[PDB]
Amino acid sequence: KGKMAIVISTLNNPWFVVLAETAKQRAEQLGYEATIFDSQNDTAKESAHFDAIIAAGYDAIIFNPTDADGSIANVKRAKEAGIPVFCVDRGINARGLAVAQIYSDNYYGGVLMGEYFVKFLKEKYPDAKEIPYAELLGILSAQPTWDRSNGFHSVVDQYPEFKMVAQQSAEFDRDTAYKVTEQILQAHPEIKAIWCGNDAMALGAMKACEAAGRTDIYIFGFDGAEDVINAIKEGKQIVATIMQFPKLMARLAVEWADQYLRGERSFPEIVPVTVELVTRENIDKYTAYGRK
Ligand SMILES: O[C@@H]1[C@H](O)[C@H](O)CO[C@H]1O
Repeated sequence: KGKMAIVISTLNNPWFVVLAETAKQRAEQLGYEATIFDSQNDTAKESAHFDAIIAAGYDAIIFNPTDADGSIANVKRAKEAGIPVFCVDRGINARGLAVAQIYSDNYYGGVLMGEYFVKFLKEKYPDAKEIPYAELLGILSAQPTWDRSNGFHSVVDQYPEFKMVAQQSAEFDRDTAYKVTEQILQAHPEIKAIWCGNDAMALGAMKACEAAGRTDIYIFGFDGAEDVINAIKEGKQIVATIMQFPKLMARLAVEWADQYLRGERSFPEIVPVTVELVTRENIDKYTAYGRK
């Protein structure tokens, strides 16, 4: 057997709880001990985890980086120590240092949502000369933040009726998104929609919109997390999200670490995992964190 370290960006995100626990469970099912290390969105805490993990002689690391550039020195240190690293959900801007990186096709998720954003909103406001909107960005040091925003804009920018009047990071965080949205609503009451880089931000934005009596603002998220599935299902003002498949990601990452540890050496360096569009029209095909 042996032991696997599961190092996660933060556990203050329902989606990362699922990702981390699927990995831990899969490691255990394959006969490893496994420990989850919560970095709390802090690259310094992540580095302390990597020190401790190296000292404890862990056999493999399942890694979700706080910073696509800054987390590289942690990976390098594990590698020097002979500990293979498998990235899950976020990648690093390197190569060779991770055996494999498995994460979603986040650009394509952005494109899927940009399309539905345009479609849903032109349908609600066919004659409007401007449809003003706001974007909540994820954590700026996370690859998915930009992949999703870039992909979204690749579509929505082609439709100049849509005017992005505010753009700000809410750190992939619900309470942060609440405060940020509360400030955005004061400064730009004309917005008719909010596109958010993850579901936690969608939920914070919704709470803020509801508090101001602004239940007319259509909110668009990303992840397929429990309370966003629920919101969409209950007919609330979050009308869509992009389903990711953390259970698949986590499972592959652990299985490959096991396979690596008995000599398997051909894994691809980058594996994109597909995503799907969730709407009011198809919500019944989905549950929290996956299909059914
Ligand atoms: O893919 C994940 C999820 O969107 C999470 O909610 C924030 O971190 C991203 O890397």
